[PDB]
Amino acid sequence: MGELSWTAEAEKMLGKVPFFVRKKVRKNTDNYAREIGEPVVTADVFRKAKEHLGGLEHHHHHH
Repeated sequence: MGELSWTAEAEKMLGKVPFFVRKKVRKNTDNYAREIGEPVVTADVFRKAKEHLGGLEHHHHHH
């Protein structure tokens, strides 16, 4: 047991990512959340991680 807690919110976004690059993101976020001090990777954490690694997507209006 050396993995963080992953929520359906974060995984729902990760499920939109091809299986061969899922590990690239998931492992990176695992290290990211630990770095910031978050045991549970949520949608917010994944969001911050994504922006940190490369948040080039533009969808600021979700509502």
